Amino acid sequence: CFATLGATLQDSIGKQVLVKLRDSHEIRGILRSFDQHVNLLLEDAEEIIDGNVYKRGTMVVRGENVLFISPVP
Amino acid sequence: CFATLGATLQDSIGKQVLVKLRDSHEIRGILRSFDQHVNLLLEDAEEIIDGNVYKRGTMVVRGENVLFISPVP
Amino acid sequence: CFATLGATLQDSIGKQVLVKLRDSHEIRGILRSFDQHVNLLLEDAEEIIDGNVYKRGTMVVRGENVLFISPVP
Amino acid sequence: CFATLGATLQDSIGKQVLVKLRDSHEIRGILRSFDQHVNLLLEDAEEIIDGNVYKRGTMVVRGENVLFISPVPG
Amino acid sequence: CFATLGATLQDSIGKQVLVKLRDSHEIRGILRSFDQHVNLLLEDAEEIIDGNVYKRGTMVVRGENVLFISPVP
Amino acid sequence: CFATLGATLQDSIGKQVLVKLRDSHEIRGILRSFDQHVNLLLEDAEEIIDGNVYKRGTMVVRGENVLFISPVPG
Amino acid sequence: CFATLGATLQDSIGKQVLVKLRDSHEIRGILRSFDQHVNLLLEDAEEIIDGNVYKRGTMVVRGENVLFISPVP
Ligand SMILES: O=c1ccn([C@@H]2O[C@H](CO)[C@@H](O)[C@H]2O)c(=O)[nH]1
Ligand SMILES: O=c1ccn([C@@H]2O[C@H](CO)[C@@H](O)[C@H]2O)c(=O)[nH]1
Ligand SMILES: O=c1ccn([C@@H]2O[C@H](CO)[C@@H](O)[C@H]2O)c(=O)[nH]1
Ligand SMILES: O=c1ccn([C@@H]2O[C@H](CO)[C@@H](O)[C@H]2O)c(=O)[nH]1
Ligand SMILES: O=c1ccn([C@@H]2O[C@H](CO)[C@@H](O)[C@H]2O)c(=O)[nH]1
Ligand SMILES: O=c1ccn([C@@H]2O[C@H](CO)[C@@H](O)[C@H]2O)c(=O)[nH]1
Ligand SMILES: O=c1ccn([C@@H]2O[C@H](CO)[C@@H](O)[C@H]2O)c(=O)[nH]1
Repeated sequence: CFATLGATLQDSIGKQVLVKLRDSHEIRGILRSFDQHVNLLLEDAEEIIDGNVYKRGTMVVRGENVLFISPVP
Repeated sequence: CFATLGATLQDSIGKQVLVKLRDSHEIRGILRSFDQHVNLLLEDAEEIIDGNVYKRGTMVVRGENVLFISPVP
Repeated sequence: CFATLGATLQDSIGKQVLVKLRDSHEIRGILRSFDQHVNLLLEDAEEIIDGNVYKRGTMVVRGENVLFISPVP
Repeated sequence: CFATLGATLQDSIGKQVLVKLRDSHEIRGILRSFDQHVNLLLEDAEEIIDGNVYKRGTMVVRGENVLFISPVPG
Repeated sequence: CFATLGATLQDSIGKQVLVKLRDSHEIRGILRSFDQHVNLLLEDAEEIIDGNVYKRGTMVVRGENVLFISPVP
Repeated sequence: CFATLGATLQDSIGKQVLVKLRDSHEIRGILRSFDQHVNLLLEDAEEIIDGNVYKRGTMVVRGENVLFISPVPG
Repeated sequence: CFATLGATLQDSIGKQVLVKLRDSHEIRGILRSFDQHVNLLLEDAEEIIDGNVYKRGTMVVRGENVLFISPVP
């Protein structure tokens, strides 16, 4: 009787997640924190660009451009 | 005497749906939860990219970037 | 002495309509329901992509990306 | 002492207008109705795509994605 | 002790201006009216597209897509 | 104990600034005025298009499409 | 029991940060200030365009077009 998206992100704290953003951006990282707007705090994050992988470390991601968030299987 | 879009989504719970997003993204998965902004929780989700299928598993999709959702026939 | 766009959509219930969206999407389907934000419920819908036609069936379309809706003559 | 954009649209009722939208869309038709958000109802509308004309008839256009509306001189 | 953007546009009434919009649109015309949202009423307007010049005459432009407005020297 | 972005802009009045906008636009001009929404008034402005400079003069820029503002060094 | 994104940014004051924006813009600089909307004040900022570095100095970045902010490791 309530949406479970929030419960899902809470369950993802500490897990690696795949995040895709507007303008064809693809990021992977450990989800450490997030808010109701889907703004995210990732650690050990990395960008995947045309097969290249660039480690970034800590990353704050604005929710407005997030397409989806998926815990890596 | 009321729009039936929400009713359609409720009826799609547990069914596979095709979801297209901004920037030509195409995703398929089992609809498990959603809210009034069309934010979605999908299970057994996959992206269709250039004819290939990438399995992702659990996926939270932001409604703001959703173009359409269609239960797979 | 009032805009007649809503009356036009009401009159299009049950008719086939052409809908184009942001990012060059073109869809055709039977309009079954809609709301004041132009969110739409289509049945027997199909996507037209580069000459290809993909049948989808039931489709919920977010009005925010809708460019136009035109009852098929 | 007030903007006249609204009066211009009122004056275009019944006239053909050229309308361009986001993502390079170009449409023409007779303006039959409009609101303050620039949502439009066109009759005898047609899309101009790569120099070719596609007749659509009645068309509801969302103002959110309109760039400009220009009554056709004629 | 106040922003002077509004004053500038007021001073441009009756002048020819260059207006550039989202998606690479470039327009020239005489500014006849405007509002606080930068919506514009132009007369004797023309579009400049890849070297082509198409005369349009009267044009109502939505401020939301305006990039800049520059009265022509 | 407060953001200093507005103070930076205030300090930029009279200086030439580089402004880049959505859709790859690059502009330069003297910052003369601005508001809390980052709408800008530029004088002696110019666009840089494909390496070439096009002088425009006075220009009103909408903050919504602004990516960044940077006073030109030296 | 609260999101830690804001605290991450506070901790990054005086640090080198990598910032990516809409339309494929990539910027590097020292974070000097910021607000709740992710508008940023950067110093010794530079743009990375096609693999080359363009030094810009002081830069105010609008949060609305920011994709992510990542403190350089
Ligand atoms: O698209 C999304 C993804 C996640 N959530 C989270 O799920 C809860 C829904 O009420 C919120 O706390 C929020 O953090 C949303 O609301 N929307
Ligand atoms: O595009 C859509 C899909 C669904 N709904 C339904 O309408 C309510 C909108 O807030 C929600 O509860 C949802 O079920 C919409 O309005 N728009
Ligand atoms: O694009 C549209 C279509 C319809 N409506 C309104 O929604 C109602 C639908 O019956 C009408 O009264 C009409 O004013 C809009 O505001 N915008
Ligand atoms: O871009 C435009 C075009 C027209 N109007 C007119 O101004 C009024 C604003 O509420 C409406 O009645 C409408 O006709 C605008 O405000 N903005
Ligand atoms: O950057 C801008 C552009 C326009 N305006 C509004 O547009 C009108 C321009 O003369 C003014 O009344 C003002 O309210 C602004 O506030 N900021
Ligand atoms: O991007 C910006 C620029 C300025 N300001 C604030 O808005 C006021 C404009 O005069 C200033 O005091 C400043 O703190 C912002 O919030 N964001
Ligand atoms: O993405 C972000 C980054 C920071 N903040 C908050 O906005 C304030 C800016 O000073 C901080 O206290 C911080 O908690 C957010 O809400 N979202």
